[PDB]
Amino acid sequence: SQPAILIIGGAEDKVHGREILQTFWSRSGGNDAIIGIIPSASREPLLIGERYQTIFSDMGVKELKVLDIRDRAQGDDSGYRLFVEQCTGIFMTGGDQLRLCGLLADTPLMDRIRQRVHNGEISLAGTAAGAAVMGHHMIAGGSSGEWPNRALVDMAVGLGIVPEIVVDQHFHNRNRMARLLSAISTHPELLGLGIDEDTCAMFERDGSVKVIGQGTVSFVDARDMSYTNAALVGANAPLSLHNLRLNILVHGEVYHQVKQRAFP
Amino acid sequence: SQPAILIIGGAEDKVHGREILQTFWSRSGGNDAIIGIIPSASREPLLIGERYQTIFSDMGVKELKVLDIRDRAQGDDSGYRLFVEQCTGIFMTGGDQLRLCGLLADTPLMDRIRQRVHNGEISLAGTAAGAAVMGHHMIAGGSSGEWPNRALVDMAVGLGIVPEIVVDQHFHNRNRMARLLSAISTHPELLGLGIDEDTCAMFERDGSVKVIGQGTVSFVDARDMSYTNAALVGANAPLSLHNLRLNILVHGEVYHQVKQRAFP
Amino acid sequence: PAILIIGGAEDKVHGREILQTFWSRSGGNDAIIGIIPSASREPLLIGERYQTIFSDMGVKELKVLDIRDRAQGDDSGYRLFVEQCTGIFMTGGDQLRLCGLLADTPLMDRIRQRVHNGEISLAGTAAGAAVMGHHMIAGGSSGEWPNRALVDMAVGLGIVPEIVVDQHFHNRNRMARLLSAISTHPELLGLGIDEDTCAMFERDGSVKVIGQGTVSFVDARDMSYTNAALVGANAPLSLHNLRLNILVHGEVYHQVKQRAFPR
Amino acid sequence: SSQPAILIIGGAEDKVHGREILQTFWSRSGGNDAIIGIIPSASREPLLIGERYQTIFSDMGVKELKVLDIRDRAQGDDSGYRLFVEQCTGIFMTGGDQLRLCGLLADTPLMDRIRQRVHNGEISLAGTAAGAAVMGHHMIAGGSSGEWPNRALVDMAVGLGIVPEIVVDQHFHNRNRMARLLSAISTHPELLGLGIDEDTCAMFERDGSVKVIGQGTVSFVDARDMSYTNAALVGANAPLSLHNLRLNILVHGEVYHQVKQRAFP
Amino acid sequence: PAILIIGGAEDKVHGREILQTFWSRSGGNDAIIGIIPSASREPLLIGERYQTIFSDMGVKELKVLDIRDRAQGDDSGYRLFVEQCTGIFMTGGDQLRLCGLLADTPLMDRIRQRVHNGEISLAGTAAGAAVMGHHMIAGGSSGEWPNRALVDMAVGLGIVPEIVVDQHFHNRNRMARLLSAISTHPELLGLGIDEDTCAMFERDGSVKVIGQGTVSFVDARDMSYTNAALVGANAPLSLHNLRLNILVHGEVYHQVKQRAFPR
Amino acid sequence: SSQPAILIIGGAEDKVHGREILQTFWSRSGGNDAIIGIIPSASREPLLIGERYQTIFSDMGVKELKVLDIRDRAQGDDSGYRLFVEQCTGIFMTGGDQLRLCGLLADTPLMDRIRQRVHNGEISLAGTAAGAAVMGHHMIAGGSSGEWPNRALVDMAVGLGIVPEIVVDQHFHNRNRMARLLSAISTHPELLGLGIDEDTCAMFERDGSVKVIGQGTVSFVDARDMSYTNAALVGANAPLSLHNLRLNILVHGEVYHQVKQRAFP
Repeated sequence: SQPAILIIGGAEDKVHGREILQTFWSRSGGNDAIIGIIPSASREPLLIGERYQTIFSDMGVKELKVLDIRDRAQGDDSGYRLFVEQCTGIFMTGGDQLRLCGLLADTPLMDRIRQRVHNGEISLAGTAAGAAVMGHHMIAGGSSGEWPNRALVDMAVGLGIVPEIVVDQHFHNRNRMARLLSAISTHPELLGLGIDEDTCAMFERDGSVKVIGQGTVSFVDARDMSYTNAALVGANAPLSLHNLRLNILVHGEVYHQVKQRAFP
Repeated sequence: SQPAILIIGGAEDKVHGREILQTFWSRSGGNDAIIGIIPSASREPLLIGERYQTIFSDMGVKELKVLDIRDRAQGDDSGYRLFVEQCTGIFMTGGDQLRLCGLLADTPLMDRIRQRVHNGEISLAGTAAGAAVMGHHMIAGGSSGEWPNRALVDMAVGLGIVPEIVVDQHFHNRNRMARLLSAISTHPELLGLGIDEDTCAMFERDGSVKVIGQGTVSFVDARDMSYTNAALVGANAPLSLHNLRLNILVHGEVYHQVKQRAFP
Repeated sequence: PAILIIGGAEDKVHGREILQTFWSRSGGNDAIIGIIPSASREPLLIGERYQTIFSDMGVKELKVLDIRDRAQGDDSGYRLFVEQCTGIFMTGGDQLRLCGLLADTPLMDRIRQRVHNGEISLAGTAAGAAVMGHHMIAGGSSGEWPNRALVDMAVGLGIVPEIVVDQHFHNRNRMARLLSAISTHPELLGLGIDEDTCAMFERDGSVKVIGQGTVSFVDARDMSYTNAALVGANAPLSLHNLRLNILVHGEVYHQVKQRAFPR
Repeated sequence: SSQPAILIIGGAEDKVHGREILQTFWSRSGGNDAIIGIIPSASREPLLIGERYQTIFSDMGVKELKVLDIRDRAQGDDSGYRLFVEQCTGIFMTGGDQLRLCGLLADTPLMDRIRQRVHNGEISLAGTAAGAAVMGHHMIAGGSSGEWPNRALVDMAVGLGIVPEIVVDQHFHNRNRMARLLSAISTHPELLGLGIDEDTCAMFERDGSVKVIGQGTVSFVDARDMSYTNAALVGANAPLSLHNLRLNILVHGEVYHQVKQRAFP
Repeated sequence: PAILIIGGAEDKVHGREILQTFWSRSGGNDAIIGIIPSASREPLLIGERYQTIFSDMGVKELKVLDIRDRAQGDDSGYRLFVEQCTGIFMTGGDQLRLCGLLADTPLMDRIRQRVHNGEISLAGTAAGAAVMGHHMIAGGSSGEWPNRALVDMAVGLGIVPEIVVDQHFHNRNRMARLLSAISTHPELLGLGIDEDTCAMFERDGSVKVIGQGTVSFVDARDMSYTNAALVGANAPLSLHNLRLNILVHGEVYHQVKQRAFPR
Repeated sequence: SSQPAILIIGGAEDKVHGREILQTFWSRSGGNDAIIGIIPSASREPLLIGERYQTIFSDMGVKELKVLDIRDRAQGDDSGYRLFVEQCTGIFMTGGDQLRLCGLLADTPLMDRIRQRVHNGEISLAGTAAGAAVMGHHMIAGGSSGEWPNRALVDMAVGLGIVPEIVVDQHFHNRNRMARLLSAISTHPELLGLGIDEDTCAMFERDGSVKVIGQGTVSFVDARDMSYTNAALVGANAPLSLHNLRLNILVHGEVYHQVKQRAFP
């Protein structure tokens, strides 16, 4: 029941065993959990907030609240501030990652959530857009069907929960490898995580990353790159990336951030 | 003008500078070239054979012949045998790689082409389906939009021109990374080459691979893999692949097969 | 930063003027406030009440320092919070309970030090006000002339050692027990603080009165005579040449000048 | 001593044991030679309360007693009662309700003559409880406890003006009456406040000294050097401020000197 | 494997019986055939002609060993091909040219050795037939009685040292020059091979005749008398007790038995 | 020697220098005593060719010459010519065309008597070129060179049967006639083939010996011990096989002995 950060690739199971959502429930304190749901990424926040309210209520918790922030000023809310002081876990729904950042970045309520996560007090999960915002550097958009090039990926600032990574989501399902490689070419100091649908990278306080769920997490590491043309070529030109390390993990496998290596 | 093997990712430039096709022309002896065109992969062999006949004729060569093999028995042709004894280069067009192998594998005419290539006497190029057949192990088909799994990729036997590799083609254009990773999981001894449209991996006799053209070649190396679940899981289950080496190269860059490393 | 000594039953519903002042002096939106509900036998309920009020005003961080045994006075987590905080709020309940739990603990030593050094604000209401002096009124009745047996004297937390505090003062007719306390310790300035009233001690030595009622400053430092040394504990006390200043909202008692000023 | 005095008694005085306060009034009225009038007008049971004090003073031994049972203001004209006042050596005003006592006695010929004979030093005067409350010109007629000082807390009225420079409160600490006395002083700061406990007495001597006798305390509340009050600025229900008050709490044997404005052990 | 000695102008258009026999004895579809056009002053054209014929029949590999200077007899690439081949075909042209280019070269030493060891087949037509003996007819006319001056004797490649070959034999009336040669070397069996005819030497010592015309076996090994030692080069030669066998397609001359057999 | 003989001359014999062959015929015909008949019937210029040999033999010195100019087969009945044949010591048959010579002379009384007188050893007989070709019973009348042996190569006909056991060819090596002689022998293997060069002679002596005289060679082609031929099996244009032939090529001074079937130096 140790607090953790769950980075979920979207379209997670809401109907069957709900393994990823049950893990967030357990790491939030299970029957003792006080869980806040942030549906700000969505233009249907009532429907999506109610969906997760029903799921976590059915699992059994102490308290639930939808933190239904629709305008930056709605973060300035007495009940939401109190709830964040009391909570054991926060869940960020899908939608649009630029909308979620637009509404929550550089707000006192999000600064307090981030502080409580960084201090090891509460769990945080984000799915789809809620996963995309985890890095300092965020993939806000970008196509498939192209070789890697700077113009392929739309880069933005995320919420900086895990500043050393760049997240992509619905990863193999939407063929997003080239846009993630294009992001890593821009920021080769960052470990890239490409997270499939109904798959999760769970960050633990000891530096380990545990993979949970149906698909894969791709760890794309350019920290030992021998050469790139990135400095030499135009925005639409193909990128070269030499000596990348790739680790494709499934459920139960671990990537250790200190060791910079994966384990079965 | 040293003979080489050109593995072309499909949809190569036939109209503008024709850089890849001009390289094959030059490595076949230029104005002295005697070039055979094999359009067997295609169900429109007359049209596709004539297209390349016109291109190489315009560049200026000594002789051209379309080796229009449409049934296995049509390989048993006096003129085609003579031409293969005389030729300096062979070009295999696109179409369907299973059709091309169906018609040419385990035939004396293809055995003689392969011998003359292996002995360093003639150049060989293949585009699209003509690239796919270069390995001993061939990707005959497979979808995108999935995490890597054995069932994603259709494996077959190719013509074994370069037995140590597995080729994929139209690679980033058709989002084929997952099917190539699935192929390499099946055969981790083989270096995977994912070749984009209008891009070429040119194999030289010294072991170097020179990249030419518009896009990228992805070298996917599982020879130092630390772990895979491949032995443990079902045909439709996601594959894990730990400690892969990835090199994404562009025009002018080299992968050295002996050194197992890329250079700018 | 300031020390707010609050007479109990402060407004938690309307303008909340006294609690808003503590909020402001603790850094307002940037405040990091610890709530000590140790005086109370319902610490969860009373800690949640002030968590709700300070969250409504808006602060950076809150912690309920729920000390229920003296061993929690050694607790590294609570002691770490005290190093990080900008304000500490001590709730009502029973002042002997609060002192029993917190006095002569590392946690309270550091609260007292950070208050004395002018690093953090401190507020206490009701029992939390009573503990501010070195000498504390722990109990006592009304309806009697001043006599030592009327007042239960104890040791407080020594935040403001030169005063003796009484609280719910006119509301519970506590003047005679405060006079009885001052007879025991005439070197100490007596402060009798009404319900929903506050004596706010500033770093310049001024004491500003805030709220609904009065603060009574009872000064025996120039007393000409008392019978206190001569008489038993149940005997009436005489106290000659006391100075009394009764102050309302906006008025100031200056500790250096030993005199009061209108707004 | 048998020198006439004014005894201002805080109520519930000892009627059973040593009766020290009542014996002092007896002594200052001439002891065995005393001619004492009892005014029970404050009481709605004047017969019972008048008889109670008649029995006490008779037991001590006096020359003559009379209950001056005034029940209508017009009876302050009565020749019989006015004759007795010319003959008496002491007057005792019992407890009850101070507004009733003032209603019946103030600005009557009978009370004008008592006041004159007291001011001329011819007779002693004692009042207990309501009988104490009427001693000033300004009188506390009522008021609660359990509040901060405010003008609405205290019911001010006109007393008999025996000692015009003071305002008396009675049962003082026993009924927690300090806030109502402070409320009275706020708008009469020229007057010395005397808060007199049960079974305690402030005995005004002819030289200006005030001797405290009895079980409890007398509180002298002096706002004559007050530096500030908000009294003129605020409404009747608002809290009062009073800056630079002098307080003297005295016990048996101690003296407040009215000329010196100071207390002595 | 066999040695095909072909009398020139062999059928290249119809049944190609002689060339198909060489193809078969070289391994047919598995044959690795070298073509030596060195006898010819048009080596490219004649090498291409046989490349076309053998490609039409279908073989594994062809190489034209285009030796135009004796230095190419040292060439490692041609010498490597000779180690790998299953058959060698020597075209027409001029037999002195062919010997000038190939005799006493490492390349021809290894061809001769691999033929002698029974590893490869060898065929020669016209000039390529003439070079098969150690003693070679390089030239000479017709229309004369036998005399030494009629025939130009030279050294051949010594593939079949016990014979002397003549070619286009009856077509160009070459009997008198062959008799003149045998007078010089009566230990040697003379073979006069007609156009589009072949003497095929088998490893068992049999010689099978294939094709359109005749092979004349002219045997002076039992000669009773000749004037050859006594007379000048322009004098008529006498040759007594010669044995002559004229063979056609399907017939056999057995070298061990020294006699001919019908089909 | 002056012993009668049969001289079979291969054509183009020396008419200018030593005339060795023609001098041998002169000597064997009786030299200065010779009575020589010349048959120019093979020639279409019989006068010119007859006169040429008349001049040569006259220059050597003889008793009598006559040109037997037969131009029609009926003139083989002529009394004058038949008388001369009874008187003569030698007959010389000139060149021309062997079919013409046989047409005119064969199975005539004149030639029957010449043949009889030759067989009885009374006269010498010489023939050159066409005159040589007619000596056998079987005659080569024509045929080309430049081909392998085949029956169509040679034109076979009937000769005068002077020496029935041989088949003669003439101008032999000079006109490359070996293949046509082999073609003739293939289907008459009982006959000894004699291929006689220009200015060479096979001189048949009465004892069976054949002496070679002159410039070139005589080829004796003997298929009497032939082990096989395909001649009976194949068409006229097909190549002939001939196994186990014996060949003897003789020069001036050498002898072929017909009884021994062997040559001598």
